[PDB]
Amino acid sequence: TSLFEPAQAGDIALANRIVMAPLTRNRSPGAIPNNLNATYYEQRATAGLIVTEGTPISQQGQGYADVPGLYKREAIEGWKKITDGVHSAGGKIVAQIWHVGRISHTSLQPHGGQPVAPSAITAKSKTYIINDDGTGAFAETSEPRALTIDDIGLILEDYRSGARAALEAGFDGVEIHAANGYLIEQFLKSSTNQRTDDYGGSIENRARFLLEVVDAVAEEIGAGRTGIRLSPVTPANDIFEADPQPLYNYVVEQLGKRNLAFIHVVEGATGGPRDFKQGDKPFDYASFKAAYRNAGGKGLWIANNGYDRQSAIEAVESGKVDAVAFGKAFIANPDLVRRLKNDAPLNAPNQPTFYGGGAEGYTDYPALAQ
Ligand SMILES: Cc1cc2nc3c(=O)[nH]c(=O)nc-3n(C[C@H](O)[C@H](O)[C@H](O)COP(=O)(O)O)c2cc1C
Ligand SMILES: O=Cc1ccc(O)cc1
Repeated sequence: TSLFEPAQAGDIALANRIVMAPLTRNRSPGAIPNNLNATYYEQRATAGLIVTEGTPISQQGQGYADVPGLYKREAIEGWKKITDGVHSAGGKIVAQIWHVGRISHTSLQPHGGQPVAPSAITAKSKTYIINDDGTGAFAETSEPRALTIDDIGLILEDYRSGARAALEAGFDGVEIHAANGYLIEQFLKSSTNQRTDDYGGSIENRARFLLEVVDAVAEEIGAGRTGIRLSPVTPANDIFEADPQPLYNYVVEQLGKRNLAFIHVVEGATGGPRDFKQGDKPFDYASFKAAYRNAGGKGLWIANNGYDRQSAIEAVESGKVDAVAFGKAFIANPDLVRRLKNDAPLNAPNQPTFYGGGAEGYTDYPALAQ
């Protein structure tokens, strides 16, 4: 199996196994994708699969400024232009449906309310907010409110609508964002979940919310078009779990029963060391993937974090992974696939232009000279 050869992820056919990782860019003010966003995605449409930046299912689920959502009619219309452009270049694309949970700020919340979370525990994290004078800034996340079961019922509805919106927007499917210390992970991990109801305590209970979201999304659009991103040991957004193995093995066992399109795994600290660990024992990725496969899981296995060309080729050849997702490399390289194919040099990413702004450091990264 080669990195550059076609794959299948549920009902979604991919021209190759080079994937564009989801990348929050904060360039859709008013939660609506614009013409510049459409250009940015079109440039990268040679990717076998594009996973969009995080796109929240609600304003409640928004944690960062100028992030395109799926809850406005105008946003749906804006995404349709993005998906039409990607498809015209023969690409494929899935929306990363998002809910940030406690990673948010009152200024972004409806009614300036408290961000929502399974337990009222404030993250020591930061979000990207825009001042009235336009300047972007990083600010401490706000105090969260503990969700009730009714709140949870409402969020589940927002997922159904979100998924429905993505289909209406012309997306090939969705990736459920269950990674990087956001809402779903907040339920999953012990440092964020101190609930005493059916959503707290045991592994089964902590995974309950994740599985409801998956079942809700898949019911709406098809299991064959539903994927999910996981990050077993990431320290992103002040989150921690002492026993990731039993928890995460149990999760993929359940996902293995659900005929999903893909499992997308952040290996290690998100944007950090691949060999990061939480708790006493190092995470066992082979045992993890085995739990998925052994439960019957046929989803395409997409791995991410700190991969380069050679390691990506070897990862796929060995059969450890089915496909590789690149984040920063795809920021810097619209034509990343061609460059990898021909082993051409790669542009360096400009970290100061990751978030907010305009075309600079977004749509002005050069393609190869041809
Ligand atoms: C600017 C930037 C924005 C990101 N936004 C998201 C996001 O919205 N959702 C997500 O799941 N991961 C996001 N990530 C994480 C990446 O998808 C990926 O996990 C990380 O960049 C490590 O991959 P890499 O070594 O290929 O760059 C973001 C990373 C960067 C650098
Ligand atoms: O802005 C960085 C970022 C990283 C991971 C996510 O899941 C979302 C945003």
